[PDB]
Formats: sequence, structure tokens, C-alpha cells
Amino acid sequence: SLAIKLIAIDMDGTLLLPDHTISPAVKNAIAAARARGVNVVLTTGRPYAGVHNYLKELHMEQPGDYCITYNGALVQKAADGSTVAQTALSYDDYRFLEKLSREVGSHFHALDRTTLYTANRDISYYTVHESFVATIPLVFCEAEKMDPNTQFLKVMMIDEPAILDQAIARIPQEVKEKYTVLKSAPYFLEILDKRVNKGTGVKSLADVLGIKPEEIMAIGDQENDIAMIEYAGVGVAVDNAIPSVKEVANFVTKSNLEDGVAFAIEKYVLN
Ligand SMILES: [Cl-]
Ligand SMILES: [Mg+2]
Repeated sequence: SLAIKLIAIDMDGTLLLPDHTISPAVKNAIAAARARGVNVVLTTGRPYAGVHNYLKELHMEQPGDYCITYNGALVQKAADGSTVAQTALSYDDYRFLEKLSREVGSHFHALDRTTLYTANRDISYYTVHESFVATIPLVFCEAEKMDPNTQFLKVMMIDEPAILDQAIARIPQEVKEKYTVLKSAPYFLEILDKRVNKGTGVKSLADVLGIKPEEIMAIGDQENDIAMIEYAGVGVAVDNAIPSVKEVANFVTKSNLEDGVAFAIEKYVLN
């Protein structure tokens, strides 16, 4: 066996309590693993705007600290947010997916490196949620007035769960082949370029750093975490994970409410 050198950790439902804080147990386990030289990388659907305050809270400011944001469409240096890898959707892909959302009956919003956009005039509660909780500015703009050179890192279909699940059932299987289409919560569907996901993001960084899959632990809760939990040598699901994520995990740890991230770090790293 090999020791763990990198821990990839999802944020919502996994690192963070429901009030969006990091418990003292989880902050102390992450500090103990980084004091030993183990690299810890927050690996999330969120935009960077929703990550950089937590990087500073976790003292992820050293030259060898990274984060993976926008569901793997962006890999960054944590000290200053600079880009290490990017793959964006095109403008034609934005217009196709914006129209698809109106056919299948879901609200929709798009993100670039700094801003959250929607063409919905009745703005979903879950677009206000993303703007407020991920601390990212919100701009209303009609689809046909969007700048065609916007750099579309990810888009999302967001809605009440019953509306979003009805919408998912109406998406043709071809679209699910053409793009990365994965839920991150009952009310969020993440959509990005098919070349990128959290698994590709973790593998990109592991190859930059000379770290084998065997030396990686990944921790998550929802459908958009399955590929990184399968790629890692130690794939971990919190107890509040959906069933399909527990199925592919090596280990099911405690819920986020009971500090499952700290318990996993103690099991595979600190002990
Ligand atoms: Cl996520
Ligand atoms: Mg999550």
C-alpha cells in the first residue's frame, strides 16, 4: 500500500455544515494533515467567489496550495486564484442549453469567472441562493443579448426538486452524452464541457504534482462526486450521501453533521 499524499474534498454537504461553516473538528483535522505535508484540495461546483474565503480560513495560501472550482472546469492556485487549467463551454453550447432549459421547464443560469447570469425574468429562488451563498454578483441579461465572447465555465438548470427532476426526465440521452450533466443537490444540475468533471480535475492536479491515484483520497456526497470517488485510491462517501455514491465508495464515514470529513482524515491519514 502507499500513504495518502492528496485529499480532495467536496464543500456543500461534505466539508460544510448546513449553515455553511466548517466545524472546529474538521478545521483541526485539515490543519493536522497539512502540517504533515499532505495536500488538501477543495473540489467543488462552486465558483471561486464561493471558495476564496474558505481557502483563507483554512490557511491555504502557500505556493503549493490549489483548488478545483466550477466542477473541474477550472483548476487554480489557491494563493492568488490564478489559472492552472481551464475548459469552457462555447457560446453555441450556451445557446443550445439555455433553449433546452426552456423546453424542459427548468430555470437556468450561467457562470463565467466573475459573474452569475440569468435570462429568467421570474428569477428562481435557487439563482438568488447561488448569488447570496456563493457570494457571486447576479446580472439579468436576455439570452440573445449575452456577449458571445463570455467565457462560460459552467451552466446550471436549477429549480424546486420536483420541477428539476421532471426536467431531467425530459432531457434526451444525446445531451447527457454530449456534455457533463450531473446533479450536485436535489435542486442543482451542473452542466459543463464533456472533457471536464471533478475526476478530471483531481487527475490533472495529481499529474502536475507527481501523485498516483493510489495516494489520493476523495470525499463527497452527490452525483457530481462519483467520478472522483471512483478515480481515487480511497473513495469516501459521507453518511448523508445519495445511495449511488455510497455504492462506489471504499468507506462510508459519518454525516457532515457528525464531522465525517474529520473521521475520514483520522482513519486514512492521521492514524
Ligand atoms: Cl459541488
Ligand atoms: Mg456536495
